[PDB]
Amino acid sequence: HPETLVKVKDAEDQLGARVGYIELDLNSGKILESFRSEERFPMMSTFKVLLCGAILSRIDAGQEQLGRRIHYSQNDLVEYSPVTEKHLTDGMTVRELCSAAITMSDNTAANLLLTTIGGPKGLTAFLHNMGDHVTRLDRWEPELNEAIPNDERDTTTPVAMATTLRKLLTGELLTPASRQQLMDWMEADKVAGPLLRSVLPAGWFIADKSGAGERGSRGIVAALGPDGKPSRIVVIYTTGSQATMDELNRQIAEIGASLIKHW
Repeated sequence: HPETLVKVKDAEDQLGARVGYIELDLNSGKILESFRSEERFPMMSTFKVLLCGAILSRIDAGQEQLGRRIHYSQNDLVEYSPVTEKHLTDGMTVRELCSAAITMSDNTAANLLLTTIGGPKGLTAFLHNMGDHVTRLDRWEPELNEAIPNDERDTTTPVAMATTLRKLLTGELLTPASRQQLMDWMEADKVAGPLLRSVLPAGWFIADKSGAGERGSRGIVAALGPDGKPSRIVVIYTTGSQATMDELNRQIAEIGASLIKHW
């Protein structure tokens, strides 16, 4: 609805920073609304959804198993590894690592998963193969959150992310089992409290992943809908703002509140 686009521009202007928005029909793939949906933005932690999509894809093809255990050391640990720092001795399974990466945004977990598919370039290669020639990852956690102006590295567009995400949750991309798992992981997101979740009415379904980064970078990808079923995908990114984290959260939550209000 046009009134949501008004609030999107409001967030842009107030934030003093590019905001990127798209809303996509989960059923048809039809673009419902958009604003800067073809401009590149830092993917932030939102890339971890795509990462685990690639991983579930290797499982489907019998080149990986959900239950495979991986061991690592202290030296692999990077900033913000709430789950992985608690398993240096026992290791974690690929399932536990995707759960850590998606539901807890665990950084070292994301890196361990990435090593399995051949690094950032391997996730980029995977994405190419599934028909996304726009989204790219180039660096590892935490460096991929840097958001250097004009730097295309580690970016996607709202349209690319939305359509790739829609392809992973409802397409020929993954087996139904793998789709449901990715969805279930996103539904179990624990670290997007302040965003879309803050304004979501009781009874509504949400499966999401948020990110933050340097230079005021902030974003969220979500499958959401009323009556306990997702019917839409929403992608929001912003980069460049010098507003507070609270203000960034708030602007995104207000965009959510408009999209809910004008559903």
